[PDB]
Amino acid sequence: LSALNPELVQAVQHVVIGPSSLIVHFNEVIGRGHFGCVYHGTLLDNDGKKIHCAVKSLNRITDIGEVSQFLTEGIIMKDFSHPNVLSLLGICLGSPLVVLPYMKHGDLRNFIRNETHNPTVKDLIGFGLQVAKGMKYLASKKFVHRDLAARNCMLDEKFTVKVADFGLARDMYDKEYYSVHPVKWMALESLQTQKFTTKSDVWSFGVLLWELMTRGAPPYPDVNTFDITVYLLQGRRLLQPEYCPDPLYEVMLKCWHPKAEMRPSFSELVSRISAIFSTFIG
Ligand SMILES: COc1ccc2[nH]ncc2c1
Repeated sequence: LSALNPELVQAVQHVVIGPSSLIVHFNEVIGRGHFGCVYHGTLLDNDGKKIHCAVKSLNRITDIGEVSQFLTEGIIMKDFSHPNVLSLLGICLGSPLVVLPYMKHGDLRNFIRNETHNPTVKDLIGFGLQVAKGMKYLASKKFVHRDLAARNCMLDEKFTVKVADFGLARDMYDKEYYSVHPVKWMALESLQTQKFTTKSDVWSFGVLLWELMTRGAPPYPDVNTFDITVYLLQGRRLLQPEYCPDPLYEVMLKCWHPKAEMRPSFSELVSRISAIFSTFIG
């Protein structure tokens, strides 16, 4: 730690959580290991209010050059705050820690697949609108997500949807095994060139909307990941879900236009989806 550059240490101070402000419960994981080494924790704010948090231990960080790049990503991500985007509460410098808000209802895909939960069509469209608002915020900061899908959004105690799996919250599903070891959400040009843009996140958002309206059905279940490019080049697309309003399906189809410039912006998506949501009684 003494080997850290002083001007970088000064710059990261506003992101750094002192060890006396955080109680990490390394004896209890969140989501029974289905998110890697993410632990329950308690963060104390300046007023002494207890904040339930999710603590990720970054064990892949060894050298001081990796620590320094981690400090920078902490600095950049601390400026990303929106009601529909998972915020960074801070970082702690054992392995460096990432401190995130605790999400009571886990990932959005599991939530909508859960037989015990009964979201209405209106609630589902509401989740999509919240995702569009979070992406509208990321796009406005020129941040390209690259892995937008229902499994990568979370729900808090108030059922507020948060776009996750980016910045320091990335590799959300990276699990470590003892002996073992997103093409169906990707825009056609991303499958062809391996390049990602905000217009390719729009494509992914269209797929996420389809997941919401089918209550978490897997897209293209009968198509091999290799065969997806040819399938899309033939002009085939995901079909309209049973309980999906026609104007909402039109919005999905616009997201999958082969010309990236022809797809709506997240701003237009927020506009169009908010108008659709407002037609519903609740
Ligand atoms: C970065 O991975 C996670 C995983 C589960 C989580 N629950 N609440 C926050 C949170 C973050």
